[PDB]
Amino acid sequence: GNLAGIMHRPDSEMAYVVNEQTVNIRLRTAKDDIVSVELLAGDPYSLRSLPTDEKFYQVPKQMTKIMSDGISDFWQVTVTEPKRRLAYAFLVTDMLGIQKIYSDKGFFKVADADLMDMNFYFRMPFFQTIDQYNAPEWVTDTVWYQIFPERFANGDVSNDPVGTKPWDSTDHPGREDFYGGDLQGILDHLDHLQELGISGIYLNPIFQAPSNHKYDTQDYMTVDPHFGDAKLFKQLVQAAHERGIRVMLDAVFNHIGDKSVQWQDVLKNEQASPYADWFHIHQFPATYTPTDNFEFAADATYDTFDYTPHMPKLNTSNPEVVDYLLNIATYWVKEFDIDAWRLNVANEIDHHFWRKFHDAMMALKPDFYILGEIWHTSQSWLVGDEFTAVMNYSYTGAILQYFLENESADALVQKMSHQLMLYRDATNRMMFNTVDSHDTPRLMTLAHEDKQLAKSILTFTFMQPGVPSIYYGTEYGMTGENDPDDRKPMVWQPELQDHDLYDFMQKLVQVRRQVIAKLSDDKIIFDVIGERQIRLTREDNQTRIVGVFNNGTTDLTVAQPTSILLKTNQSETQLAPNDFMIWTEPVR
Amino acid sequence: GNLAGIMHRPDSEMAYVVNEQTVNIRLRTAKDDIVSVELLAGDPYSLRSLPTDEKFYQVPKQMTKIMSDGISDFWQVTVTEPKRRLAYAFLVTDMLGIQKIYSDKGFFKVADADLMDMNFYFRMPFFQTIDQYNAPEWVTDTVWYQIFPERFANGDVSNDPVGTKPWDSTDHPGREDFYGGDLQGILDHLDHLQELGISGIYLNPIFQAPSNHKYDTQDYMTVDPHFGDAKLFKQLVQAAHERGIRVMLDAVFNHIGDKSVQWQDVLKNEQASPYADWFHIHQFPATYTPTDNFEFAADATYDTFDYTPHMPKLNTSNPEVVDYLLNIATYWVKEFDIDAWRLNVANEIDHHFWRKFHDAMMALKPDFYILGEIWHTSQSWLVGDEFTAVMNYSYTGAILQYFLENESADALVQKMSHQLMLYRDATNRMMFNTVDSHDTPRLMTLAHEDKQLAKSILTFTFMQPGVPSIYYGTEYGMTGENDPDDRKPMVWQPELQDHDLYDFMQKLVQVRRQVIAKLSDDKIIFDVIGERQIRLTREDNQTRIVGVFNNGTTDLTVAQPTSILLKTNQSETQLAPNDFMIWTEPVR
Ligand SMILES: OC[C@H]1O[C@H](O[C@H]2[C@H](O)[C@@H](O)[C@@H](O)O[C@@H]2CO)[C@H](O)[C@@H](O)[C@@H]1O
Ligand SMILES: OC[C@H]1O[C@H](O[C@H]2[C@H](O)[C@@H](O)[C@@H](O)O[C@@H]2CO)[C@H](O)[C@@H](O)[C@@H]1O
Ligand SMILES: [Ca+2]
Ligand SMILES: [Ca+2]
Repeated sequence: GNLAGIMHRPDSEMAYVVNEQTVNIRLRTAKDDIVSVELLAGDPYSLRSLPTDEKFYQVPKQMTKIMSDGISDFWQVTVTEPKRRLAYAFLVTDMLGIQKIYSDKGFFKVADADLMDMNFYFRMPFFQTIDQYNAPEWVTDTVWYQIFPERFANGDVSNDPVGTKPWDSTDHPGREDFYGGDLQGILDHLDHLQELGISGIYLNPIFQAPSNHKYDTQDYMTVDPHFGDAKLFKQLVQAAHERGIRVMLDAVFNHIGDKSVQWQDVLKNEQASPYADWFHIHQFPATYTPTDNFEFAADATYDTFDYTPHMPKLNTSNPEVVDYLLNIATYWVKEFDIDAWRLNVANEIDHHFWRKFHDAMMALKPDFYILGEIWHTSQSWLVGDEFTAVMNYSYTGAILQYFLENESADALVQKMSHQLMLYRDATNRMMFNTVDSHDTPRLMTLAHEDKQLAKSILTFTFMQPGVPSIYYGTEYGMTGENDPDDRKPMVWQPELQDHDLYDFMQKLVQVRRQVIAKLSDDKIIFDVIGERQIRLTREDNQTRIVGVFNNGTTDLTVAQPTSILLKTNQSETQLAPNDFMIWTEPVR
Repeated sequence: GNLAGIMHRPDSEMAYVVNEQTVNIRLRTAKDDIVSVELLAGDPYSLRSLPTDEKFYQVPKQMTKIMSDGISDFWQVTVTEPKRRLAYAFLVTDMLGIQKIYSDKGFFKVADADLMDMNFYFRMPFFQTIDQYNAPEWVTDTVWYQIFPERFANGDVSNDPVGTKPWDSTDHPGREDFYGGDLQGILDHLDHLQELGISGIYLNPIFQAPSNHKYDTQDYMTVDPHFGDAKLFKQLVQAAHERGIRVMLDAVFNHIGDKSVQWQDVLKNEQASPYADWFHIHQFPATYTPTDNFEFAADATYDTFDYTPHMPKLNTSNPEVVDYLLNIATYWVKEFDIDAWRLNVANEIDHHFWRKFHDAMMALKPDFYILGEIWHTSQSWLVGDEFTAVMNYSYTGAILQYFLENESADALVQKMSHQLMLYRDATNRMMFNTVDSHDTPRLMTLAHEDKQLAKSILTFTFMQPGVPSIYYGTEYGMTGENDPDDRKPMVWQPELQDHDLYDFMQKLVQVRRQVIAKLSDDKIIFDVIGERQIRLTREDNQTRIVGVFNNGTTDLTVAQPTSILLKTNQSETQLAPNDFMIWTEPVR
């Protein structure tokens, strides 16, 4: 009995409200150390207040071992209680047959447990739906497409910045290059987006900013003049909505650009500036020593994003900053009807501000989607009062490491199970899955131009619980290393486009939207069936979707499925190295 | 290497902000499984952005094993970072000499760790003081006195309820008895309170309510007429403040009494009532089947506290209820200058309301003290955005179980260490310690009238990090079983008072306020020196307070201290069973 490996944290992802009378409860144990876990649960007041001789601890509820991360096992159970008050404890039995009760009071023999004392148990005191996590349903049926607007399509040469280069997808872009992409180009290629089958557009920042990336905001209340104007953006949003495509914008609230009005005021008036307290200035005047790298300063007298002097950090604890940012976030939603906000460097802004932001957005749109850009563990931002989800960088990163390196299938399945057990079930369905972006090398480059490997990575990711996204140009096999090489002008020429990959992407998106998205309360199972061989199963009460991935150096034979949805090998039974097959079957 | 017993939860009690540039970080391991833990910590951006060859992971920080609960060991370290951004990982070495790195990515050999990737580490993204827990300093120097107003002192026979019984401390009170205690009696005995040395008064509810306990509120905006009026309560608060005594009131917001205006409106107008949505009514009309027990109904059509039909539960998610309760809480503080709120059944009210309540109170008084009445684990209410502390029922309950039963000293020390490791350090100093109350048997009754045992329990509790409280009459040795027997009229007669215990209580309070309260950032150590023998040490840089408690069946000899503060045996070296000795010594 590895008692040190057993843990339950109440009022957490291990004990949360699903609906008015229902809760989900989890227990962590040491891997393969516990053979069974039962839950003793009921109304805490029923023990001594009800005249009945029956007590809730006399009818245990069996828990199911749902996941394992190589170190711990994870058990779960769902409990319904009409009184909406729950006290609970765990009955754990290990390999040697040693059984103990685990409660808020610790570990006991069942004979020594004070089961009649309501304060012996862990507690969910009252099922508070106002405190619970809620997931917007529409996100479940979405496949996103990420657009870096400067490089997607130039629909208007008239607004091009000075020195705009000729549109060349084969170019290796420089850090300060401009190609002239704008909102009119996105409006022009909405038909390509709809033919691909995507139902959501994620835009990198489009607010006035001097750079090609626009993360150094100059004015949050105005669309960049090179990109277009307010009327054109409203037209774009309405056309997207007409095509059944939702819109998500990028909010850069952790820092502002140095060319912004507030910062220039700070540079002119120093401490006498009204915006001095909008920033984190250690010493006046706000200064820094320039270096050869434009994005690096070693001795700035003010806090900044990374070590770049051009992005002074905003003081989100200042009430004036709070009001300003909330007004911006409310303005874009209320005036242009956007569907989601993507929060840049969301982890470096305080929870207090995010709580206010969540309240404002939900007061505007109850089904709003708040996505946080965080690379590490975000349990504190996904309780239900702040973000809906975060970018699932660790999940897709583990997937990429498995497919590109020679790691065992067990390692990948353990990493994915750890990730899933970090959060609530619905939160897991809201996580944002992308294999590359404007900050990482392109998938085709990562796969060393191995198309089959890229198809396998994309299919494996699209089968995951989170919502998938396609970085612009992935559907045509665009290559590139890290930024700025991952921001090449979009390949609009047919001679340079991979049409086979585009056809495959259309089929993959169709499988995601017509099959995996229509599963009802599906369960996910990871099975390691051999060295670098994985069987993924998503299963609801009526239908089951199975995908087998052969990433070994040998052929793999499977029983012939009756209805194959997607496969790369011509055979219906044999899988060569890097092949995969997806099929569907009724539950029996 | 028991890897399953090792856990760090970021942005928790295991990783929190102490001040603008300082954080505390904890690690849990399996007991006696890990021989050492180092912390690798630094600015996450410094790894690849600074041109230096020096990296923060090359200079580890040693962690100290601070606590152990019999199952796990708890290590802690304090880290200062001028950039106010922290990435960190743990270097753990077990009994066999196996060393591994533990990060947000899992467990690795140091050779296989991607130490140059900032996303490999756990993260405190930016030190947010607006999100941090703050403890009001004055609480550290307080010793509370809890008054059940109906039974403390009758200062006015004119306001006595009908059928008020003659004041008799030897009576066994009935559930619906009245003795006539009021606010004028508290005003009359403030001198007794000041002579005892207490600096805080905790009052049970004084708002208009029909019962002797007043937890079935009729009107929150008015002092009960039997108790007094607004002018008398203002006089009481100002006299207490004049004597250096703070005032804490009892807020019963989870439920309202059935004689209240809102409930009577619901009983008259049913669903047409404007207050229908202020409650949790499952079926109209709101009804129940009466039983022989006035406080029990098996089939009420509305949610209530416990199973009593007279306390319908308030719907704290309704904005009108939120506004009403916030107005009440603001009114008593702003108009009468009370110093603290004690929140009745605080766990059954949602976090959203408590966040609003905290914000309102702190906007009124930055040093306000919010105490939650919760019997189980309250990690979710003590993050710093809701309560300051909770009633420390589990801690004092473990102490009582040790002193009254024959449990080993190891068990008590493990329970106390588990409790301390559940929360932040400052939170531990804010917890409210009382050995009995109006809901539990009196200490003298629990000790079977063994005065020495009661003195030992009280001294041991007063040496703990939390703030101590004295239930009225404890200083005179009042007896009684559970409520209503624990609510006997206060013993004002000298022939029935234990003067020896009163003298001892004065000395104990003086030791707490003049010595233990003046320790600066003191450290607490539990040492088991023998079967049922405990050495408690509180130690700052300059002074150290030691207390030895002999709870065995044999004599214990100690070296003669130079400055004894408190002892029960006449010898300065020998401790007989149930004896204890407290002394002080300089740190060397
Ligand atoms: O000038 C620094 C940096 O700014 C942008 O980087 C973004 C990044 O793209 C976002 O995903 C997030 O991590 O915040 C960063 C700062 O806002 C540019 O994209 C990048 O090229 C540039 O170096
Ligand atoms: O009528 C039920 C009950 O009401 C009060 O109990 C309080 C208790 O004293 C508080 O500490 C807290 O737990 O909430 C309870 C309900 O407000 C009376 O004190 C008790 O005698 C009575 O039975
Ligand atoms: Ca253009
Ligand atoms: Ca009276």
